[PDB]
Amino acid sequence: VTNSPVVVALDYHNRDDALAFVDKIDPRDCRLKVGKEMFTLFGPQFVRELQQRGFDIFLDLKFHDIPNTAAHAVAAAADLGVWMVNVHASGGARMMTAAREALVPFGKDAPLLIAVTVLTSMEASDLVDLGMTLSPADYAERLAALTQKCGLDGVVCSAQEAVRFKQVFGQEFKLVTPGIRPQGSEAGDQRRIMTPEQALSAGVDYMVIGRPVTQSVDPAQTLKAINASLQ
Amino acid sequence: VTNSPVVVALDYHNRDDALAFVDKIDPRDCRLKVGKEMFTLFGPQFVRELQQRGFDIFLDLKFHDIPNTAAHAVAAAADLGVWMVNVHASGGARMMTAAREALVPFGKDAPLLIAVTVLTSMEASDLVDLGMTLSPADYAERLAALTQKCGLDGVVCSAQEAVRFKQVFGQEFKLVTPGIRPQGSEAGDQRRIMTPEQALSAGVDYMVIGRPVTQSVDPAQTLKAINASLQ
Ligand SMILES: O=c1cc(O)n([C@@H]2O[C@H](COP(=O)(O)O)[C@@H](O)[C@H]2O)c(=O)[nH]1
Ligand SMILES: O=c1cc(O)n([C@@H]2O[C@H](COP(=O)(O)O)[C@@H](O)[C@H]2O)c(=O)[nH]1
Repeated sequence: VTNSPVVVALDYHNRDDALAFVDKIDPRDCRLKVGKEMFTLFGPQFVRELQQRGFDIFLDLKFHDIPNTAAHAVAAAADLGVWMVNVHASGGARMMTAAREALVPFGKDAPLLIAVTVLTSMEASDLVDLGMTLSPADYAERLAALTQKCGLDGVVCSAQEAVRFKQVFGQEFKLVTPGIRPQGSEAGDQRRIMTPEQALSAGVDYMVIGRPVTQSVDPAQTLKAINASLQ
Repeated sequence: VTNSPVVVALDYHNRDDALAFVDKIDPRDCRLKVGKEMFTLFGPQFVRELQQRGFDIFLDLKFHDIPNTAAHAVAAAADLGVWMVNVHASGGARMMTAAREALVPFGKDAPLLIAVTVLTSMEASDLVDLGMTLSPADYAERLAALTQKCGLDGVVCSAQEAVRFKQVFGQEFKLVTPGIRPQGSEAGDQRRIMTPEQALSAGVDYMVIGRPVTQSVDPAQTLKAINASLQ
């Protein structure tokens, strides 16, 4: 077990490149998050390796399918032994409930089930291209509510909602926030940003730091940095 | 190369169970579609096996992330060599365009890039739980349009839209339709259904048959059946 609310997004296009970074750090420092890129490349096999080293993995595949598929997928993750698994709230109540149930069979060994609300890389200007008149914060909340109702453990959103949410949903409903840029840090496709500091402020349970840590010379260092920074 | 517009959804929770079915059939008969369930279990390794046997694989992971992730993911698929790859239209223009571009580097060897519009397992009653006042067919079309604009090759929808679409988008914009129940066939979580026949009618380019073929004694048979049926 670690204490940092930090989950580092391992988004490398090379296994070694990534395993390099991993060896430099240690569980106690943070949790790891494998996602679409790295999973499409090394499958659950790579997840076993990261687990062999003791870390808690967050399989970030944001399942968004028909109820049947969702549930099967979630359980395949529950089989991998992962710490936490992803699902898209935009996929509907039926689907979410389906996922939840698929986990009862694993009970206490079930990973944490969380649903992605609105992606941090979006602004009302993007939701507009879709028949969306609402707004990031607004919309994300509706999804979050539906996610609550279905019995999921938490939701995924920008730290810029971690207050209105933590508010309306309580310290129970866990919040995981990505799009964490620590000042004078390139944003990129990221939008609803915030820094480690102000993030920990809103009350976020965990935060996902991607490039800031991985696209910085001597990343191991930047991690220790960001940690202390959060104390 | 095969001729059937059929892609069988390989959604088995066991590698052998699945490889059994596969050996019974042959490329010429249909194309295979690996998705969340089976991929979360056997990774791209299993995709190589299906390809080793000569079939065309459709990696159905419905990527729905931040633009950066999407593009990286898509390319990881382009590396696997898959025939066709998935992406969620609900993920926005920026994201889609990001994916498209990530493929230019592979040129002629690039898999087909298609975006999922509205999942076949949904009805206006489900879209309602979200701030959606529109309707299946309606909404799916908006997404499809945005997908067209971004330069993607096709879209994924119910065969019950393959006409208004094939209409508004032309024989160019490829259509792939799942939720195919051949009369007196259990629907399940499926909703906007249609039969192989009426599907081929609307003009769908490819169709995804899941359980009808896999949850039927002697499936190999049911495939040959459904094929002839479509002639
Ligand atoms: O809303 C979300 C949900 C995510 O999972 N993510 C993920 O967080 C990761 C890290 O992004 P970054 O390098 O910009 O910190 C990526 O894997 C991305 O897909 C995100 O950026 N926004
Ligand atoms: O809109 C969609 C998109 C899909 O990929 N699918 C997929 O098609 C597959 C087969 O479903 P079925 O067994 O009901 O024919 C599943 O892998 C499912 O996720 C779907 O059912 N509806």
